[PDB]
This record gives sequence, structure tokens and C-alpha cells, in this order.
Amino acid sequence: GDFVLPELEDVRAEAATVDTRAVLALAEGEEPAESRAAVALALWEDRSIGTAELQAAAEARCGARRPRLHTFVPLYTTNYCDSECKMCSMRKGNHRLDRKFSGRKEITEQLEILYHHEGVRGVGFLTGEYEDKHTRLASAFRIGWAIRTALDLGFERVYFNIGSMEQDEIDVLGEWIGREDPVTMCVFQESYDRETYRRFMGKTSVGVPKADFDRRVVSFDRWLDAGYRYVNPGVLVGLHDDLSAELVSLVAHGDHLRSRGATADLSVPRMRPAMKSRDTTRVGDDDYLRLMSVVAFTCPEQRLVLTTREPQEFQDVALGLAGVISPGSPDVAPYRAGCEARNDEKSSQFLVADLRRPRHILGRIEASGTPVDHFVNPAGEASR
Amino acid sequence: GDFVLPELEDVRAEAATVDTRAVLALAEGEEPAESRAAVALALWEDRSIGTAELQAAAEARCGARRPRLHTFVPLYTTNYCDSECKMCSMRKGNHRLDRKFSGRKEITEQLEILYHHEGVRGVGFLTGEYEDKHTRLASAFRIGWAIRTALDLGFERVYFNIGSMEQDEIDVLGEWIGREDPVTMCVFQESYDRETYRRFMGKTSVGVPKADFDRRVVSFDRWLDAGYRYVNPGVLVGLHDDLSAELVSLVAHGDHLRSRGATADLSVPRMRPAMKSRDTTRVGDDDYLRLMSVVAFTCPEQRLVLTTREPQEFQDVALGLAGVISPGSPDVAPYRAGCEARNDEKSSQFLVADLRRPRHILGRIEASGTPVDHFVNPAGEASR
Ligand SMILES: Nc1ncnc2c1ncn2[C@@H]1O[C@H](CSCC[C@H](N)C(=O)O)[C@@H](O)[C@H]1O
Ligand SMILES: Nc1ncnc2c1ncn2[C@@H]1O[C@H](CSCC[C@H](N)C(=O)O)[C@@H](O)[C@H]1O
Ligand SMILES: N[C@@H](Cc1c[nH]c2ccccc12)C(=O)O
Ligand SMILES: N[C@@H](Cc1c[nH]c2ccccc12)C(=O)O
Ligand code: SF4
Ligand code: SF4
Ligand SMILES: [K+]
Ligand SMILES: [K+]
Repeated sequence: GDFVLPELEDVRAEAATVDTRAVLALAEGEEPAESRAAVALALWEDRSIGTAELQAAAEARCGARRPRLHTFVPLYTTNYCDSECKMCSMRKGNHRLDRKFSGRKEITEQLEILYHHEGVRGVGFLTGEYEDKHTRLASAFRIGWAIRTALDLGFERVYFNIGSMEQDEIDVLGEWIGREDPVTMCVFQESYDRETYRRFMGKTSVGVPKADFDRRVVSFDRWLDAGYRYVNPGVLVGLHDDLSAELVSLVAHGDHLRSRGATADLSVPRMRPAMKSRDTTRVGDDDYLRLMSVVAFTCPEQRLVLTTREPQEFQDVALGLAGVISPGSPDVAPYRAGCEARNDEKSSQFLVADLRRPRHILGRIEASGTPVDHFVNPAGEASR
Repeated sequence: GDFVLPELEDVRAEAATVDTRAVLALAEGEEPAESRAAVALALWEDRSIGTAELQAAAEARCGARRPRLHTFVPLYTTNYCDSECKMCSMRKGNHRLDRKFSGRKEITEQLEILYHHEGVRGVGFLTGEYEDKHTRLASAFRIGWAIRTALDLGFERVYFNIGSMEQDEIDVLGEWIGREDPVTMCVFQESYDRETYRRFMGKTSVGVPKADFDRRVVSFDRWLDAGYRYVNPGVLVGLHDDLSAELVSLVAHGDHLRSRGATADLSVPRMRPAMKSRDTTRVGDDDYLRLMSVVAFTCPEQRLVLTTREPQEFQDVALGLAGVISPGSPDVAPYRAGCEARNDEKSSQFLVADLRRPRHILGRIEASGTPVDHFVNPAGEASR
């Protein structure tokens, strides 16, 4: 009943049988005979189909989706972590980081700034991942409180991203919400290749909690077992060299979740500068746009998430492939009324490319002709 | 400005000069010329004064105090702990314990049982003590939420006992309350002798958080620096062989706190059965009553706390020396409507002597002629 990784050579054989031209000719809402992972792989590898042309087809295939876009802004509630991801500044072994923790007052204040000054109605809560059972339970407790507090303030959509979760940790978080609340669990597998995964996340059985690949990947299945609905898998683009392998696995994971009745967003964040202990693969814009396109096309009801990891000029080109736009900063309690958010290298998880205020970024998107749901521009008669 | 341990040989020399008969002749509210620690020591060592006679004098000296008694019931919110106290079942190295953790739902349910079925308006929240800064902050956060939740339910007095606390941990807890709220910090030094302390609590600088004697003993001073008022020092009777040394130090600590304007309760819990790694000194009833008497007499505005560690027959004899009566069980979420509380050896901190329901114990005290504040007997027209 739990997700099982696809056999990449099996998908390759099925991809060899799809007619990619016929696929592009499909009407919106119409579904290929072959599996999504096989169709995505075939589109990816058929270089007679230009990336620009794939992108236009993906945007059209997703064109009917309503709302076109919605938003959430991240709120990192702490930058403590017990794990050791080599591409992340929050890794426990990074003794250079200034560690911070938001209490009741600070979390509430940040939510009020986001709500009234940035005009947003979507928020995400983030933490590190912790090793011992009591710390994981206490973290779930705190984040559960934060989710409930946000919902009560009038946030209409809440994400959380707090590491892998076992059944009893979900129990503790779940006592804060209802099974029908608009709450999405985020757990990016980073890489679905077990060998690349171990290279960046570490080896198991040594107090490094995220090194357990399996606990992480079945977290959505536990969430669904408990009766919840919204989930957000992802790949960290730049870890594994073979992008065709990751897109096959992510699309396979999305497809599994869909079969279980879940609503899934799909995230493919691209690497940003951080205090790393191993370096990564820089993925060019064309490969990245091609990847987003084949995922968006074959998974048309599963929204891609685009974040301010990316610079303004890239958002300009890619926004049409996305279903979620998420501006913000990965620093602890970084927001302040009337000021740009902090992204201090001394305390941030990584450095973002776009530090413009969410309400500016989202306002410009709306002014260009795309409304953003969960955004209320704090303007005119809706200004205080 | 912080508490400094008295020099025991200096107190001995001052004790040699007090007239213990003149001391007993003092009118209530009148104060000896010598220091409290010196007077307590002299009363202790003057065996021409019988223990029964000391007890009668202490009770009379405290007779004017109003209310005569108030109550709180303990609620252990978890039995996880990172420390290694050799006399305690919750020590991390005790792999036999079944570890439990109460979330939002369970804590609320327990408070409602205590409030409506046991009729109590005083509660104490307890945890283990944790090593890494994030866990300590997350624990402070949770317990802060619990205190606020209890106060909002109508609890009129809340204790907490969650280990030593540094300034930033107090900050996190304090965001849940007001400086004038009826909230008491408990931090029992266990032994004021540094050598006995190290024997049971462990050596410092090795991830054993309670091994730091100094961080622990100045926790009240940090609490007072932040502008709070109520504190609860204690000695664990049975650790250190020389009781005269501990009573000198506890009375000295009480006196210091008083000088800083604090309201202090004083706790002298006696050892109970547990899964220990070192055994302790069994203190007989006469020594124990003599100890309670000299502390109660010399510190007449600082209430002794008596708990159901002690059997019914001992409470009968000692209750007149106490200002706080605290029935309950040191098991996680042990209460249930209409049932006696759990005290399961598989999950409890230690085994208590008296498992009768708080409302029975407190009702019998009231029926015998002593009202108990923060107790509303759920009887007659106050029954639902
Ligand atoms: N240098 C870096 N640049 C860009 N994204 C990164 C990054 N390091 C990590 N990330 C991504 O940030 C995401 C959310 S933050 C991590 C939250 C949680 N501790 C967890 O690890 O699941 C991570 O999952 C990762 O995909
Ligand atoms: N076997 C035992 N019998 C009786 N009391 C004990 C005991 N072991 C510990 N205690 C007492 O229980 C008290 C409260 S419980 C401990 C709470 C917190 N972890 C702390 O250590 O401060 C301890 O301070 C100790 O004085
Ligand atoms: N990293 C998380 C949270 C996030 C959302 N938008 C962001 C913008 C910048 C940094 C982090 C974020 C995610 O991709 O879901
Ligand atoms: N041990 C804590 C909490 C407590 C109060 N009353 C108790 C009765 C039994 C066991 C524990 C307690 C204390 O002495 O303050
Ligand atoms: S990616 Fe998450 S688990 Fe890994 S080091 Fe960073 S914060 Fe910790
Ligand atoms: S007395 Fe407190 S700190 Fe020590 S082992 Fe027990 S619960 Fe942990
Ligand atoms: K809008
Ligand atoms: K009463």
C-alpha cells in the first residue's frame, strides 16, 4: 500500500513505446495510454521536441486549471537541526551558523506582518529535523500549535516542512487540526536515487535522522493513513546528475499519491548558495525548464511550486509552468513591516535570488494579468 | 547578587551562640537576633529539645498563617529525560522505562479531570531535563502553553518543575504568562553538597544537563531577574548523610530568596522506590519530622510542601507542619474520572505510598477541620 520506487529500466522500456507526437496532440484532460512516468521520460528524451515547444504545450495543457495560481510565504520557525545534509547551511556540523528559535510572541508577530502588511493568506512553517523521539514530538507539538494559530488568524492555506514523520508524531501534530483543514505536508525526497541520497544526507544508524531514506519517503503514506489529503513531494535539482531518473521517480511518486486520492503539489527547487560540505551539479536553465515542462504536462492536476530561490528574470520565463508562487526568505523570523525580509548569511538556510517583498512580487504578477489566490493586495479600500 | 552557598563552619560558629530556649520563647512574628540558618542548626543539634516539642513549637509559630493550607496536583507531561540521576527511574540510561508524551488533547483532558472530578484549582507541570538548546526551548514552549491553558481553565495556582532554566528558556516560557500570574518555579537542588550532588547527578561536561550544579542553583535568580515572584527550592532527603548540612543550606537559600523579595515554598521530599543505579540513605520518621520542624519554625512565612510520597499515617502526623498539601501520582497522564490514578512501575518516575484520589484525601482533611484553599469539594450543590 506504500509507495514503491519504479524500476527505471522497466519505465525505459515503456517509454520506448509512446508516440510523443500523439501525446502532444492529446486534448486537455485526455490521458495517454502509457503511464505518466513513461510518457514524461519519452518527452524528456525526444530532442526533436524543442524545450520551448514543450513548455508551450505544458502551459496549454494546464491552462484550464483554476485558480491559475495561489501563494504561500515560508516562515522558518528555527534553524536548529540534528541532521547533516551536505548541501544545507542548517546541518548540525555547521558550527558557523547563529542558531535561532521563535517562541509564541515572535511566531505570532511574523504571521501578523505577513497577513496585514504583505496581504498573504498562505503560510508555510519550517524547522530542522531532530533525532531523539522526545524532540521530534515536541517539535510536532509546536508546529501543530503554529498551524492552528495561523488558521485561526484567517490564513486559508498552511504548509509545513519539518522532516520525516512517524505515526505518533503525526498524532501529536494532528490534534491541532481537522482532517479537512487546508494543511499540506511537505517532505522533499531530495533525490530518489539511494546512492546520491546517501552521499548528501549521510549513512543510516548513526544519529543522523534524515539518513533513513525509507522513513522519509513513506511519510506521505502515513499522513494519508491518518486521513489527511494534501501533500507536497519534491526533488532537489542539482544533487543527482541524471535528471531523467529523478523526473521518472517524482512523477511515479505523484502518480502513487494521486491513486490514493491525495491532492499533491510538486516541488523541484534548484540549488542555491549555502555553507556546504560537498558541492553539487549546476543545472542550466534549459534543462530545468524542460524538466518543469515534462512534469507539468504529464501531471496536469498537480501544481508545480516556484520560489524566490530563482531570480526575477527566471520567474518571468517559468511562471506559466507553475501552479503555486512562493516568495519569501529562509531566515528565521525575517519579516518586518515596510522592510525587505532578512536573508542573513549568518543564520539563513541558503541565499535566495529575489528579496523583493511578497506583496510587490505578487502585485506585479496580478498587474500583468494573472490573479493570485490567497493574496489580498493591501491597496485602496482594502488598506489600513 | 546570585545565591552563594553558606560556609558551613561559619554557620556552626554562629549556632554555638544562639540561646535555643530563648528562641522557643519568642512570640510569633518575632525574629531571632542570629541568622535563620544558624538558629535552625542550633535547634537541630540541641537534643535537650525533644522532636515532638520542636514540632509543637513550629506548628504554633506558623499557626497565624492564612490560608492554613493550599493544594496542587502534579501532572507529569512526559517521562522522557536526557539526564542520569541515579535515584530516579526517568534517567536516560533506564532502558526498561516505557517512555510517554502527552500532546494537546491529553494534557487538556487531564486538566479537565482534575478540575471537574477532583475539584482542584492547583496544578503542577513536570518534565525531564534535556541536553541540547533546541530541545530545552521546545520543552519551555510546550510547558508555557500548558501553564496558560491551565490558567485560562480557571486554575488559580500553577507550579512547574522542568529542570534548570537559562535566561532565554525563561523568555520562551514567559511569553505565555504575565509577571503577576500565580506561577511557581520548582527546582530542587536535591543536595547542596557538591560531592554528594556529583555522586547522584553525575559529572559535568559530558551531555548530562543536570550535572551542572551551578546552572541549577541560580535558576531562581534568573527567574527573579525576569521579574517573577514565586519559587520552590528543595532538598531530596536521603541523598546526603548529614542532614544538618542540608537544612543549613536550604534555610540559607530560602533566606536569600526572601531578601530578593520572593515568595518561596520549601520542599523536603523523602526518597521513594525507583529503578535506581545507586542506593540511598533511609531517613527515619523522627529525624525527618525534626528536620521539617526546624525548617518550618525558622522560616515561618515559607510553606513546607507535603506530598503523597508519604503514607496516610505519616501525613496524619506531619500535616500540621505543612503549608501546601500535594496529592497525586508521578506517572504520565495518570488520572481518569472516577478511578484511582495510575502509578505503573513500567512508566512512573517512582512509586508513591498513597494512591487515594485527591478529592478524598483533601475532603478528609477538610472534614477534620482544616480548610484547603484551591480545593472545591465537588459535593452537593457544587456537584454536576
Ligand atoms: N542550498 C540549498 N539550496 C536550495 N534548496 C535547499 C538547499 N538545501 C536544502 N534545500 C531544500 O530546502 C528544503 C526545505 S528546508 C528543510 C526542512 C526540513 N529540515 C527537511 O530537510 O525536510 C529542503 O528539503 C531542500 O530540498
Ligand atoms: N526515587 C525518588 N523518590 C522520591 N523523589 C524523587 C526521586 N527521584 C527524584 N525525586 C524528586 O522528584 C523531583 C521532581 S521530578 C524531576 C523534574 C525535573 N526533571 C528535575 O529533575 O528537576 C526531583 O527534583 C526529585 O527531588
Ligand atoms: N524551501 C521551502 C519553503 C519556501 C517556500 N518559498 C521559499 C522561498 C525562499 C526560501 C524558501 C522557501 C519550499 O521550497 O517549499
Ligand atoms: N515531585 C514533585 C511533584 C509532585 C507533587 N505532589 C506529588 C505527589 C506524588 C508525586 C509527585 C508529586 C514535587 O514534589 O513537587
Ligand atoms: S535539509 Fe532539512 S534535515 Fe537537512 S540539514 Fe537542512 S534543515 Fe536539516
Ligand atoms: S530527577 Fe529530573 S533530571 Fe534527574 S533523571 Fe529524574 S527526571 Fe531526569
Ligand atoms: K488575489
Ligand atoms: K476549600
